Amino acid sequence: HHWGYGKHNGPEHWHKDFPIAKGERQSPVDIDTHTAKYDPSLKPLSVSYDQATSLRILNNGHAFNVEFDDSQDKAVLKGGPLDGTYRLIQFHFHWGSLDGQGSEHTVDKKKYAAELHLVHWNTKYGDFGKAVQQPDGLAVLGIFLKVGSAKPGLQKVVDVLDSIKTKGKSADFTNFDPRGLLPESLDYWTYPGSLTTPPLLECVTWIVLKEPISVSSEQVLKFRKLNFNGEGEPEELMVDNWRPAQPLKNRQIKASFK
Ligand SMILES: COc1ccc(C[C@@]2(O)NC(=S)NC2=O)c(OC)c1
Ligand code: NA
Ligand code: NA
Ligand SMILES: [Zn+2]
Repeated sequence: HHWGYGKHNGPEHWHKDFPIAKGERQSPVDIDTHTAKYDPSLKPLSVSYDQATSLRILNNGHAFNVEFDDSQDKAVLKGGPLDGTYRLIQFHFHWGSLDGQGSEHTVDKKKYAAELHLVHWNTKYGDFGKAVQQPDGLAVLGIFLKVGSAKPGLQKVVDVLDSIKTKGKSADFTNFDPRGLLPESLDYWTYPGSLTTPPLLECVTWIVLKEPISVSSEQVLKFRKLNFNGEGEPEELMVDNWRPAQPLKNRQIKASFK
């Protein structure tokens, strides 16, 4: 598989190798704020990241992943729409070539400059590979980024990017606190969906925060200096690594807030 984001291998082509691309619960989606309904059944959301143990940062040719130690319940997501306990495994971003695009989810068709995905897996399935085979295997916390003031807690990430410019490069990335990437409010929208890249598995409960975080133009500029290519290959800047909104089909988006 040679999928990517270009004219020749991008989202419009993915269905040929991954027919689920045209499935019934694909992500991302547009969040129509007028039609999303408040749900009183949602329990309070619990983001418990005090004991998170970051390990490494990896350019995988599609994004960069900050990976965590998930060999025990160190950083977990619970509550909201979720039954049981979901362990943080990694986070990554999707972003644009320009400040007016880059997010995967949209809000009333508005695109943000970037979107953060904090990936968690349901511990009842024992390991991540088993969890992605289940309809309730993953919970992804999605956070929008807008350009304005710098986000202090993002700067350690920005500053290591020079060391992982190209596909396959990694760097030690210990002692990073993901709490510094969250907005003040945990108000959210939730719906059942999918991974947003191949293999496009329909295994995700999406929890998308309403409040964006602000990052500086200089911060997002540094994301845009990354490369899709490997070392020694022609330079292809890592920009516009987002999938557009997909059909909602037979789903409702629930709001946690009145
Ligand atoms: C086989 O397991 C995979 C494969 C790819 C992704 C990445 C991604 O498709 N999904 C989200 S979230 N954004 C993405 O880019 C993944 O994420 C948990 C899990
Ligand atoms: Na809730
Ligand atoms: Na399903
Ligand atoms: Zn993602």
